[PDB]
Amino acid sequence: DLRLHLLLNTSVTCNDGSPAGYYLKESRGSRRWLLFLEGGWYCFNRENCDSRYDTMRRLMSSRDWPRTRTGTGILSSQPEENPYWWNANMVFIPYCSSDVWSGASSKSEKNEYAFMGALIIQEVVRELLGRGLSGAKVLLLAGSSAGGTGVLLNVDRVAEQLEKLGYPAIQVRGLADSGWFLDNKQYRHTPTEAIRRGIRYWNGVVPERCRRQFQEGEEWNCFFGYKVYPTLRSPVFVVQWLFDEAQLTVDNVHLTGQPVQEGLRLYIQNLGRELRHTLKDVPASFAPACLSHEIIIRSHWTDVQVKGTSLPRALHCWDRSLHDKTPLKGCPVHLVDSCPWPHCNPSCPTG
Ligand SMILES: Cc1cc(C(=O)O)c(C)n1-c1cccc(Cl)c1
Ligand SMILES: *[C@@H]1O[C@H](CO)[C@@H](O)[C@H](O)[C@H]1NC(C)=O
Repeated sequence: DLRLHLLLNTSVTCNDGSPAGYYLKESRGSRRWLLFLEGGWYCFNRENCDSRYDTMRRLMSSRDWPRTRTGTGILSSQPEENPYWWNANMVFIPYCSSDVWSGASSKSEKNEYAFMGALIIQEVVRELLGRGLSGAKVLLLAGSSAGGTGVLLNVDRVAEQLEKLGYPAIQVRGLADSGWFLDNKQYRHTPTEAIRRGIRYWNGVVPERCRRQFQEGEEWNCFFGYKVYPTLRSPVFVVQWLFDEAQLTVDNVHLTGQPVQEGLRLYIQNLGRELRHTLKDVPASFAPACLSHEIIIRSHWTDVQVKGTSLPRALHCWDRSLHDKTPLKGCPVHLVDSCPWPHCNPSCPTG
């Protein structure tokens, strides 16, 4: 139900130089716009990107993209599947830059690949302004996994872009799903170095205030939610499993079958405690104590609850809290599990 539009500025490209693009379903009776950033890891050097080009080419090229995609979860237009924003204008931005949405580098005689994630977002926004975004009241920049980190890296730049273009009435907000990572110690050794190298390979850019804090050579710090979030001006709602599977993968943890012994038990409990600590001062957040790779464009995203409140409800409460900072009776926005082990929340996805 979302239709593909390749960017009219064909100099804003996927990794292989094919045009980037977006899928759009308009809702003419709505001034809400949801722009969703797809995830899918990243690649950080020629050989690693060449491998990704062989077997994950849709994440590097638009050449094989389908003409349409079905909106699911928060991108669904059915109220039963999407109690939160079913009537919004829906935009799905495919991830084809492999740069955690940070890149600003074109293909050239010096560069086999283009890493243009940050420019893709800017160009999608600019082209949508002529398709009705100019009349928006709220632009929610959402994303999952690498797209969630992409929200943190780009939401304030979208806000600044709209201000400079002359649209100060559009309220830009962020929804970062599964992109809030910890630069922690691995459970067993042999990841943040890949981000350091990636930023150089991609000509990656980070938000200005965060860049000014960490300074030259240390921009990798701004890929970590707990470091970049306090520098952001736009309202950002953070969704994060306490035991995210991608976090565990980079930590070299593989929970498969046999009894967990003391060292790994302590490691996992400490990970959840650390994650919960980083969210203590994040007033809009939803952080269930689950081991999951599941994301908010999944059809059953309504099922999980923290303290009896679902994510669509929490997001609705967030909308109410941003009406023109007293908390709302029965409508919470800060929902972080306190129980210390995966699936101690009974509503965790079963897989
Ligand atoms: C930046 C990023 C994106 C993704 C992803 O799963 O999409 C991951 C695991 N990271 C990450 C990269 C290095 C270290 C850490 Cl903790 C996290
Ligand atoms: C196309 O995008 C590039 C990179 O963002 C920009 O430099 C250029 O001005 C754009 N061209 C047009 C015609 O807008």
